[PDB]
Amino acid sequence: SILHMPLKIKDITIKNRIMMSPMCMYSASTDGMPNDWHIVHYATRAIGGVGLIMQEATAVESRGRITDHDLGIWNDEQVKELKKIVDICKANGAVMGIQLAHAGRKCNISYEDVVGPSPIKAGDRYKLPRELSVEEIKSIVKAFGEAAKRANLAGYDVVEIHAAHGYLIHEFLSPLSNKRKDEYGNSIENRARFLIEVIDEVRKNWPENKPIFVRVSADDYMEGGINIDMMVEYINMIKDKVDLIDVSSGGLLNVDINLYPGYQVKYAETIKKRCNIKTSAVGLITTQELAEEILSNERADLVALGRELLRNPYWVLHTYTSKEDWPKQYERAFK
Amino acid sequence: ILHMPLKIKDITIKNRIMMSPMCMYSASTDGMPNDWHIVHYATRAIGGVGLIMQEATAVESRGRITDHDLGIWNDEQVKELKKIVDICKANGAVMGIQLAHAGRKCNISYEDVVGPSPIKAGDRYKLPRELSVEEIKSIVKAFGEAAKRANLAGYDVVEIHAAHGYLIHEFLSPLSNKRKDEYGNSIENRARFLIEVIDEVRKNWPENKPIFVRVSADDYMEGGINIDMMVEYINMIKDKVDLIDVSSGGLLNVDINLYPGYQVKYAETIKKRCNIKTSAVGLITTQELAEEILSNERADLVALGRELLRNPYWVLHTYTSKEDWPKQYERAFK
Amino acid sequence: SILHMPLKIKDITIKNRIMMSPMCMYSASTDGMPNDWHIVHYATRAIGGVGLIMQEATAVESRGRITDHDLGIWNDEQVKELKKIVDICKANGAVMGIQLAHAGRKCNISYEDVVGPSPIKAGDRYKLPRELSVEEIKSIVKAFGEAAKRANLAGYDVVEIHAAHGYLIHEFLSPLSNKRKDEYGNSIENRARFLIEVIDEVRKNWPENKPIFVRVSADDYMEGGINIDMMVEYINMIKDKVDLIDVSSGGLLNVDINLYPGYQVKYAETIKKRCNIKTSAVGLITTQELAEEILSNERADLVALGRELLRNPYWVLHTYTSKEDWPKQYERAFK
Amino acid sequence: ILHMPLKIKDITIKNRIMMSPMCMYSASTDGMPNDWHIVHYATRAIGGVGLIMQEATAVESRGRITDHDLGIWNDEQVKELKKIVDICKANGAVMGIQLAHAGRKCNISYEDVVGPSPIKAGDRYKLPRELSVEEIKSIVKAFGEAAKRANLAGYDVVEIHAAHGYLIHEFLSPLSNKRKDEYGNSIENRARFLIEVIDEVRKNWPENKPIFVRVSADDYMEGGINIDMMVEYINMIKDKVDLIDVSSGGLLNVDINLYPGYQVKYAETIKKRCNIKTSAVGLITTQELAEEILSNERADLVALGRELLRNPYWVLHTYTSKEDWPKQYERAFK
Ligand SMILES: Cc1cc2nc3c(=O)[nH]c(=O)nc-3n(C[C@H](O)[C@H](O)[C@H](O)COP(=O)(O)O)c2cc1C
Ligand SMILES: Cc1cc2nc3c(=O)[nH]c(=O)nc-3n(C[C@H](O)[C@H](O)[C@H](O)COP(=O)(O)O)c2cc1C
Ligand SMILES: Cc1cc2nc3c(=O)[nH]c(=O)nc-3n(C[C@H](O)[C@H](O)[C@H](O)COP(=O)(O)O)c2cc1C
Ligand SMILES: Cc1cc2nc3c(=O)[nH]c(=O)nc-3n(C[C@H](O)[C@H](O)[C@H](O)COP(=O)(O)O)c2cc1C
Repeated sequence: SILHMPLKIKDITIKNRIMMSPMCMYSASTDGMPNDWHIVHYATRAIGGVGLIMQEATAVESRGRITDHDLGIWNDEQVKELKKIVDICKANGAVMGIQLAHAGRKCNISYEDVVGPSPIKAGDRYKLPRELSVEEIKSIVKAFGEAAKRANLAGYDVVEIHAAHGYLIHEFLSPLSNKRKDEYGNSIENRARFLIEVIDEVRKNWPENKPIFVRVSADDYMEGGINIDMMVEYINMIKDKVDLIDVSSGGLLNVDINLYPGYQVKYAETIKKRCNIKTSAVGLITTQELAEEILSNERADLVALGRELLRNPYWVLHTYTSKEDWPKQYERAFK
Repeated sequence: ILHMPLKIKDITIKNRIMMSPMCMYSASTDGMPNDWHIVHYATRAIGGVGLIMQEATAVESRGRITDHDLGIWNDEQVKELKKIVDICKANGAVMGIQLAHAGRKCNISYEDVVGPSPIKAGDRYKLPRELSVEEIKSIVKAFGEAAKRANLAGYDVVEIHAAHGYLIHEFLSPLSNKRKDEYGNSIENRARFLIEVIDEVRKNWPENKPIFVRVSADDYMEGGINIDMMVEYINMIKDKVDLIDVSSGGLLNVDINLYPGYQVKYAETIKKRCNIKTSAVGLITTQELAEEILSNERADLVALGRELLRNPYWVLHTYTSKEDWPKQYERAFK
Repeated sequence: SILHMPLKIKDITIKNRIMMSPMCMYSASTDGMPNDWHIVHYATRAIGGVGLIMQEATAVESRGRITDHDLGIWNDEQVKELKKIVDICKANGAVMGIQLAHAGRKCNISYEDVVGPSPIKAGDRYKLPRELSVEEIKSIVKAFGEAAKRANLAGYDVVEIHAAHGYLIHEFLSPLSNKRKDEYGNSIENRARFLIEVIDEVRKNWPENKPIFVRVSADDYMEGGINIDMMVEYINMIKDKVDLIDVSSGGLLNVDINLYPGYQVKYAETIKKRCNIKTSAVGLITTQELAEEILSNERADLVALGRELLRNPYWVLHTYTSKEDWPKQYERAFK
Repeated sequence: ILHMPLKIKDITIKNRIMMSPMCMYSASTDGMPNDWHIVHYATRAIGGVGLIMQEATAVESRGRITDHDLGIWNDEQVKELKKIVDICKANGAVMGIQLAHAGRKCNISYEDVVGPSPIKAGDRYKLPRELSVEEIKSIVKAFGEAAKRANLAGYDVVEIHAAHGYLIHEFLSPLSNKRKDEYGNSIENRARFLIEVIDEVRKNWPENKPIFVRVSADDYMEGGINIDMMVEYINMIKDKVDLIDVSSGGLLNVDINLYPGYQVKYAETIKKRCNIKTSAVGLITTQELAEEILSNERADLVALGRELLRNPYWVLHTYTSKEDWPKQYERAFK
């Protein structure tokens, strides 16, 4: 299958075109530490043949968590435990990525110091974020840098910056959530400033021969918000510094979105073609047939699976046509 | 979108699935259908297909591919073809007919094999006799007569077969059309035969019933049809027809990279650049891919060929309530 | 597959071990005539590779219909129409069977002459049946004989006598519905008398070289009714005169039955072994896997599929391992 | 019945699916498990398996099949095996261990290979030393010590591997047991080793935890074990053990007709003739067949081997509500 073709990014070779999409498991301690549940969860998909396993949103600071059972990477105790996930996944043949995250105004922890670019709620049930000063923005940029340094020490192959799903970076990017009148707002180049700064600081702390991905929401589905043309502008500002755009949509504010298989694929194809950068497609993809169409029609370079890999962790194994492709221990099960 | 109706002129198709035309090579040498064809098509109507497109049906006996093809070249064929129409409509499908002429790909040894230019389609083929302008006009008349017969048989939709290397395709492609008269040697002249066929069909087909055209959007060869050229042709005809059934290949032997949805980009390009309805076909087998194609607006209909041969009740399996099933089979709903 | 092995019964060779279980389509005229709907319905499963197609319950008298949209074979005019179904199925490679039926007290037609062995309703919604006289029983016996003569003229390969599902013959067989004190009731030999007479009359009118099947209900699931021991006794009385027992259960009176895949298979195996007769198994079998287990473990000689063949008419084709096994017209579709 | 609990002594299995024991050939030469085993078994616990039976675990180093097998012949292996037990129980499964001794089928060329009679398992195998009565006593002791260790590790169920051509099966079969002492000749004598092992395991295994025994109910060879012989053996042990895990073959190479449920008739026969619980195994892959076996009362448990290797969440796929899934995966219910 075309799904089985390796993809080389910098010095990292992904053995096939399937990525496990980052999915929060809400299973960490309030200290943000992974446990044996995480280790088995990720190892299972590495055994299952996934080319690139993207770890769930991992907070760069405690107020950057979505919930108080999220993983974090703000200290060295977390690194020692995250290293266990990395080691077992790579031992079992996967490339290991980490999604560095900051929930911003969508932090749902009742007692946290919730922050954002502008004092506007994400929805009725959320807290009003306090407006970051330029000095505080600098400190969060530094936090993404330190997190990337820690991720390198844990042994991750790939780092992904979470700039999507209505979280902190997305809030700076959208005119609907960013009403600032300083150097971080108004003009498109100013709205991009925080993302650009984060990518720059991550590069200072991440080996030049390892890939950097960025996950984006390519559409807010609202007048005045991000749309595909606006996202193309942003990607053109950063594409010389990053390796692949992980293409998603939505999340800034509640909107009724038409859901169907491949509902985000046109965004992935548009970014790939107009920006000439690698992309990954994600969103209600469950069949080998659709994954093959996406890759063969050059709509994306990687196909990411989320919920399908929750219920069907050996999905990739099922696609193999020879028993020699299976884990040696399971080759008697090839059918 | 899969279960959403599509109205085209006065005809409403109840869902977006079309049974792609597929030759069954089961007729007599007289081109008459039999019980085999009746059951074959009825089965997919029972299976819930929205639009059943009958296999290539020859407008002249020399326009057959084989001597077991269906024909509509004479009035005697109408009463037999009517049996197919009646049973499919009774069982809930819209019925279409693909009007066809095999041209230089006619594989009947004893027939009068014709084409635009005296060039073989391949080694095993007969050299075609080069058509005169008078003979071209006779073939155009034959398409018109076929459309009149189709209307009398009760078909809802007529598709002109302009693809797969057969007669009309042969006029369209520079690789097979070396004519230097009004039917060759410029893009407008190469489209002339198709345009004249469409015009004559329109004179013999009710204005409130749709006309589809199936095209090959790529010859996969330097010098031949490519997507840009097909866009030019579709722009010439789009005010006179209702939907472009998008396919590819057939003119000359070529290697083509095959994968699910390998002709879908052609269907999307035509739909967008020409602002016309299109149908997509080729190695689509899953509800998932069909839904993505329709919902990302890459086509207006999804055609299934081989999947409906092996899995005739494919549409029924997509329904979420027993009330959508044939009443007789209600107790089998999952 | 073992499913693919032929079975010869008398002069008739069934090409595989799959039977389409008889299923009423309630699509006939009030005159009991089939139409194009029946012809397509049965031909589809012949095209689908079914070895033996058993036509739905076909009434031997108009008062023996379940509904007034049932097929009939009570007059010579029905023959030439039924012959259309026979001819198309055989042309497409199937052996064609007909189930000769008489609804007895379960006749649901309000205006019909509803008859039974004893004046006891099948349930609250049914008509009180008229108690048959010995002379009337003789006429119904004659009707089955005339039906078998008609079936032979239509060209059916196999006749099945419907002695199950709470209908007329079953009513004579069960002590719960047969309270007669004449030669047709009040001992096991007397309760079998009607079935035996029907079989003898059918044989008088059915060529010796064509099989006779009998469908039975092997359990009433009620104290005092038929159970497997009683059915073994009945089959022992008829085994020298019939070729295969099509094994079912229930139908006499409303009862809660525990339903699951193969819930009637034990009865088919028990009759097969205890009576040394061929049997067919039916009931909630949908997978090639279960069908193969049944045949390979010698629990039955034929596997009957009902509802599965309604939803999945080409089930048998899907089991084939080669394109040349498929109808020639569909060979390009082999996957 | 599939989702119905089964209580055996004080142990409640939440459903009727057992992961059949399957060697992974991934341990150290010291018989130690590693993170590979922990993930392997944990995955099927997450997958909803009721009873996970750990692969053949050797009660002596010379009782391994290969030098990458798990061992339980020393106290140091206990702490490591406990990691498997703990994670499987935490994730909702009952944990079993198959206690094993390969006998003449030990495939370690340098090991002290032993059997009841000096006869090779095949040309590639080492000639086994014929066990003395005193050495037999010591192996019985080794099974007892293994069970004590298993209890310490926290296993819920112990299974004695008396099948597949290994040590106990070798005593059981006239084809492999040519002894003329108290452990050979008569049926009672051939059963003596198995009976002594069971007694010793019970001395070392809490009275409120169950003991299973896996058997080969047929050698498929004249003069070997057949179902009638196995029924007599089971009748000898049924008052001491809780369930018979029914398999076949393994003593010598033989051709066996393979199909779904090919060992199910052995399971049913033992269950009916001996009035003991049984488990069925062998080419069962569908929910449909598993349900038929359980509901027709042919066995009490259904064991899946190769199906759980390729499809570890098989049980989850049988659930009808999202609440039956691990909380973390609820959004993936379909
Ligand atoms: C339980 C769950 C947790 C998720 N957590 C994350 C996350 O940590 N980061 C992220 O970028 N997206 C997250 N998402 C979104 C998925 O990565 C994915 O983009 C989305 O579910 C669409 O793909 P799918 O249809 O294959 O599941 C999550 C989705 C689910 C269902
Ligand atoms: C047996 C067979 C007969 C065909 N006959 C026709 C035909 O009469 N007219 C036509 O336009 N295409 C014909 N084709 C092409 C199909 O309509 C269809 O476009 C092609 O098979 C790709 O779709 P699929 O992958 O769903 O089968 C035929 C294909 C097959 C396999
Ligand atoms: C619509 C329908 C009609 C039926 N008609 C008959 C019938 O005419 N004669 C008969 O013996 N059983 C009849 N039955 C029962 C089936 O033949 C079959 O025995 C039963 O449905 C169990 O098999 P299945 O689970 O494969 O459907 C009918 C069942 C259905 C669902
Ligand atoms: C890789 C592999 C390892 C096995 N190891 C064992 C074992 O340790 N103990 C045992 O009793 N059977 C063993 N067997 C047999 C299985 O437990 C099971 O009985 C057999 O594979 C048939 O069931 P299945 O068709 O569900 O796999 C093994 C089978 C395989 C394929």
